[PDB]
Amino acid sequence: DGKYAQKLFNDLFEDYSNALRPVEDTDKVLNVTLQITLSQIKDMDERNQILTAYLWIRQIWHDAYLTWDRDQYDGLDSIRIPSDLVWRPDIVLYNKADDEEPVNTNVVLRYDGLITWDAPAITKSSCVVDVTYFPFDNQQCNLTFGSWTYNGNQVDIFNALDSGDLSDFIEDVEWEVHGMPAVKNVISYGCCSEPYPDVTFTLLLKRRSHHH
Ligand SMILES: *[C@@H]1O[C@H](CO)[C@@H](O)[C@H](O)[C@H]1NC(C)=O
Ligand SMILES: *[C@@H]1O[C@H](CO)[C@@H](O)[C@H](O)[C@H]1NC(C)=O
Repeated sequence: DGKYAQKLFNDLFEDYSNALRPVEDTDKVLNVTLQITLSQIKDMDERNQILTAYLWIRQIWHDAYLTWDRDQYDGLDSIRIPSDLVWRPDIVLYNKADDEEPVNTNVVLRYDGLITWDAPAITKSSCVVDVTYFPFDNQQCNLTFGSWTYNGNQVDIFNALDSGDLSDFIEDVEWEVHGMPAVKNVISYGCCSEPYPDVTFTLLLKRRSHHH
């Protein structure tokens, strides 16, 4: 009984471009919320001052062109669609230190155009040491995310949460996570430029104690 999911798919995509920002009117902004879930601290390189982190990135937004009437599809109200088929906001890690592989994913598309996209990621980024605050062996590792393609009048980005999600991550032997607070920064240039937003997570690491 996937008959309806196929009908929907064929219907949604008869005339649909994954290159067109999916708003009904071009001067409307499209908002995206971002949540970062830390999965593991793969490597803290103190020689290069580079953090390698494994994350889950969750992006949520509305697509104006991918809606449908549940009644016309035997109640079907959600479908999983390869992510390459839909327009995406092109949110990437701005402060990559890296070179810098792909891994394919699906989005969940709800009948009201709401797209939820969970995708794994590996980030390499530079960190700054601090030995001012206890235990005097710490790292401040910023991760800054933003659209590579769109300015803030086109795509505006927001934190879903006050901080990165640290509920479940593999945990590193040398470094403890002290926090990962999130902020949003919007920069505009000179008197009159378009805005350029990002969200930044500051992962605060402190050297693990092995004493007591
Ligand atoms: C985008 O985000 C803000 C929510 O804080 C809201 O004011 C605005 O209405 C939203 N616009 C659209 C088109 O969703
Ligand atoms: C890290 O990001 C936060 C929030 O944007 C910022 O306040 C802080 O200056 C950044 N740290 C460095 C070393 O750039």
